[PDB]
Amino acid sequence: PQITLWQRPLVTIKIGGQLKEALLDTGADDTVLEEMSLPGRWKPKMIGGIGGFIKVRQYDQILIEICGHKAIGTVLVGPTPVNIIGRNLLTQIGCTLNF
Amino acid sequence: PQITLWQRPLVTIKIGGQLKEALLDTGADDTVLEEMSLPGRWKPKMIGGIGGFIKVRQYDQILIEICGHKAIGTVLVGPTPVNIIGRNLLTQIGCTLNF
Ligand SMILES: COc1ccc(S(=O)(=O)N(CC(C)C)C[C@@H](O)[C@H](Cc2ccc(F)cc2)NC(=O)O[C@H]2CCO[C@H]3OCC[C@H]32)cc1
Repeated sequence: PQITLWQRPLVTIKIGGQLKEALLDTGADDTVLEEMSLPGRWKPKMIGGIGGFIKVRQYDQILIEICGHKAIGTVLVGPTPVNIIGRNLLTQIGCTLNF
Repeated sequence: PQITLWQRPLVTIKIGGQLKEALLDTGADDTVLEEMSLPGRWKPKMIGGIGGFIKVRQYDQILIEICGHKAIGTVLVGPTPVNIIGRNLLTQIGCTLNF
């Protein structure tokens, strides 16, 4: 699909058997999801944004279906205010910016 | 231009007579620039991101040339770690997401 930006670019994702809404975020290097139950091992990490830093759990090789496109990669889980699909996954679904 | 997302989508902007680099950020509602000297009057504001909130100065009706495209609108100035072009200006230069 082609998505204009008059509204937030939200998509429906399926991850860990659950359905969520997430922002397609070209400004985010990594993918960061609100607290949720994800299976398996993880490593603690700290990531920085506009207001400071948050502690997240880093999960590798996680499968996500983003608007019907499958991708596998790192997903950070923690106290983000919004679910964010970052560039590590946007590249896998072939997402580009155009103007 | 079409921009893929294997690297940060940075562009050159001209604002208030100065040249800067800024991130095209579909995840950002508003445009937020690192501390810089802008001429006009302003209004204090607070904005929230992944790690909390920052205090910014709001400047309205600011002209920005973004990769050679002109736009006029609200620019926030304050302690953001990176210059962000948000959707309020991305729409004016016709920027879209495609996958
Ligand atoms: C290494 O991996 C990372 C992955 C993500 C982030 S990051 O902090 O999330 N960030 C990076 C920016 C600062 C370069 C992505 C950005 O898109 C963010 C995404 C987001 C959206 C909504 C939120 F509530 C919180 C975060 N935008 C945002 O801070 O927005 C503020 C200001 C603009 O205007 C408004 O827009 C919405 C809120 C206001 C860092 C590292």
